[PDB]
Amino acid sequence: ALQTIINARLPGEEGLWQIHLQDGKISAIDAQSGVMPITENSLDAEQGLVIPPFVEPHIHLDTTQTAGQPNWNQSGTLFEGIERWAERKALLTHDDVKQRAWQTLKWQIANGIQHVRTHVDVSDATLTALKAMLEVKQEVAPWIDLQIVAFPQEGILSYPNGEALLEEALRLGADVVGAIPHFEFTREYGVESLHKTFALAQKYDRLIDVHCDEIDDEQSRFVETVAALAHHEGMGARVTASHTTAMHSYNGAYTSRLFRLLKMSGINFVANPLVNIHLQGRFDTYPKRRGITRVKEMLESGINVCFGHDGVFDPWYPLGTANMLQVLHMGLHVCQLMGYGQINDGLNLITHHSARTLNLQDYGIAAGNSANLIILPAENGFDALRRQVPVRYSVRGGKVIASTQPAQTTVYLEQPEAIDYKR
Amino acid sequence: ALQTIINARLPGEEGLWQIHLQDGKISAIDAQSGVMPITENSLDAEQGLVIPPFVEPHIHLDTTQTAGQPNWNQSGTLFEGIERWAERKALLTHDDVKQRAWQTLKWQIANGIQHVRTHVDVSDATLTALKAMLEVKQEVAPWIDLQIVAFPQEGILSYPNGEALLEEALRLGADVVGAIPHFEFTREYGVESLHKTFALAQKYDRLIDVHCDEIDDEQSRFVETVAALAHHEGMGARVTASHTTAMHSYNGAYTSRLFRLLKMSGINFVANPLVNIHLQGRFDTYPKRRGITRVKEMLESGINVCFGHDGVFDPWYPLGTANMLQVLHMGLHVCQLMGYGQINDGLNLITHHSARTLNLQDYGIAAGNSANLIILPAENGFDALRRQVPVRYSVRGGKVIASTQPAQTTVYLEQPEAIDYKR
Ligand SMILES: O=C1NC=C(F)[C@H](O)N1
Ligand SMILES: O=C1NC=C(F)[C@H](O)N1
Ligand SMILES: [Fe+3]
Ligand SMILES: [Fe+3]
Repeated sequence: ALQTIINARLPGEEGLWQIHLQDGKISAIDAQSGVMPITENSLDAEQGLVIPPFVEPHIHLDTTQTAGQPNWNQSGTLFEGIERWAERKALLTHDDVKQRAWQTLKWQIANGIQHVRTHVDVSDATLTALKAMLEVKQEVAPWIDLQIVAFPQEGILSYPNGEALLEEALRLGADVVGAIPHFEFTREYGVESLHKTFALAQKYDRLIDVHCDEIDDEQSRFVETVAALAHHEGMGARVTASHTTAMHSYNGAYTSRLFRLLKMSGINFVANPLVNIHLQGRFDTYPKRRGITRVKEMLESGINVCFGHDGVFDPWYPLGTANMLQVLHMGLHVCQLMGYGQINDGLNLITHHSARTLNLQDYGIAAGNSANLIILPAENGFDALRRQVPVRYSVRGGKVIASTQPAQTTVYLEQPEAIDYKR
Repeated sequence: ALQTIINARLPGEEGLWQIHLQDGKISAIDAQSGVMPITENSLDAEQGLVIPPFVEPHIHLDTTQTAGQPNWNQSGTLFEGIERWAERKALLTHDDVKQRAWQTLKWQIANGIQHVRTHVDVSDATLTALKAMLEVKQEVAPWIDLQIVAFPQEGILSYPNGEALLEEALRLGADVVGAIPHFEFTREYGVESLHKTFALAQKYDRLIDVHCDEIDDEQSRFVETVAALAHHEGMGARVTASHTTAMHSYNGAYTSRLFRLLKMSGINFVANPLVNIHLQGRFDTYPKRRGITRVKEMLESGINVCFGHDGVFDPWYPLGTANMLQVLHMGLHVCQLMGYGQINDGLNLITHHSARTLNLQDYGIAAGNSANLIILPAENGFDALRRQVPVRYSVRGGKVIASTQPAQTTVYLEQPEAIDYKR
């Protein structure tokens, strides 16, 4: 088995590094003063970048691969998407869900993703998708640590037996309690639904991840209740507010007041660039707002924010290959995080910040941690992002679980020339 | 030499097709009723998509690869970009320009791009970059047909000897007359500069491509003068309005009135998604406008619109590998052209529509045309876009000028499995 990763570059560090492995864990990390020779049991990073695994903090594996079934989301809105999904949800079968979830999970393994948080719609008395996903979680465990969010897609108080079904999902083993306050019939139901969500999370000792204010409504401020309840309960690390796209439309004075609470609360934020740019701004004519939450300001304020893919060929998103560098690319452009350092540091949005969002306890290139790491054939985050590089090797427990032999491009000029798009 | 392209899918057509080649041209195109066997002199498209070459209708090869030299565009605005470029322009040398232009051109050849329109800043008494680019045009001719736009970056009337230098550039051989009305000191200089641009285009029988209303100013309406002058002169096919980002901010009533003229005029439009999403909206706080011109409405109205990359690692854009499918991906998201058919038809925005913008006379998979075509390892435009596929083969004059052996990804589950991200 592998004993060392050599010739590795690490974000924020100068030079090359060697990562020693023992019993499936990282035993030590030592700097190199030059290039080390390869040998059996040594995986050569070849002066590429070594980082802990990519993370998918927000995806819907129960809906993945169902776009157009039985109908397409014509308007490209969150609301029609939920209606189209309702039609598909009525046709779910156990094997259907497992097969589609596994198809996307394999793309994720290929893309160096070893941690995934999937929401699963539990506004369904049969809990068909949840039962299937709980089996998938066990089956995929050797390659991906899958967290399941009990997501009451049609509301907690606004759907028949919504609260009972949400609790049933937790009793069956869901890892995270979800909610969707802006979809509840009234603002009061929205606020009350959050009190119920927090009570369930404390009763069962589970994490929280709310689909929060995913709407271009400047009056949708459920995020302040999520943050205040987390602060009151002293549980910010365990709480996440997904989307918060309404924040894109808030006035600046309220946002400034709010940011103090967001920081004090310690809660996490997920932005979903590919889906947000598509679903938000649909009620504007021109000009049209971008609709992504205030990622740049969160980073400047030290508030933990990260990026998810959200949908992969489903009612809310017709594209995708479950590639986090592609998600990152979209987010950096739409959020205008286009300075060299902002782009280079972008990898944090799909690695460390996402691990914090998932409350991971064994993550990072550090002595004592499990030997879970990936190798990118690039010099730094900027280079990896610019060239949209594949994952050369994905290592888990000290063993290679995925590898990509890069494409080879040649142009035939006066003489053949290899093109790698580098400078 | 190659005699046939077999097993080809064609956009908008059912089944498979065979493209017969003779003397560097396409002699005939015949439908197949099944898969044809390979043989020597036959290039097998392997049921992939065959299309005429990708086109780059708007790039700046004189500024490519200079981002951060001598300083970075900190604000990420058009205006600071021009100031940073001015600093770099003072340091230009003949060989400097040729080397950087050739580096990006090689990436373009690798990416199946056989037609490129580069703007070159002629607000420079020495015309250093233009002289270098005229040599590059001749040198790259076997692989790319390069058009050069004499672009008066600092204005025609607002820069010393601007008009004389613009005309000098045409006398030296520039193919297209440029302008930048919104950067002129006054609205009157802007309008007058367009009369001068059209007079020069008619005097020298050249095309026109104006950097038009690239500003989030609802009062920047130079596009109506570009279209009206083209209509008056009966030369719409030879005229292009690049950017028109101000159109994103116009009221709908004026836009409706304007669209009648745009259609009647027959002029072309270029949108530059990667750069527009980055440079536009920089003066907004929140919400923030997207800033791309009205691409969706132009398509619905039958107005020719297409996409350019604009910058590749320069003062206005820190990223890029000169990849048109990546440009297309950004445009489809920001413009909300996310319906299945809209995405599938997206290839037109980087092939046929761009060829029309460049007034190309030998373009398309048709009998009698030069055998210039590329093969994408994908089933249709949607698939090519979703998976961001490379160009498997680029053929020019019936000869292969570029090829890419695709990457090979494997996941090691209970058994090794190849992953191609297809369904
Ligand atoms: O409520 C939602 N359901 C599914 C989505 F993809 C979107 O994140 N929002
Ligand atoms: O005026 C401009 N110069 C260069 C650019 F990249 C931008 O297209 N606009
Ligand atoms: Fe979601
Ligand atoms: Fe330009």
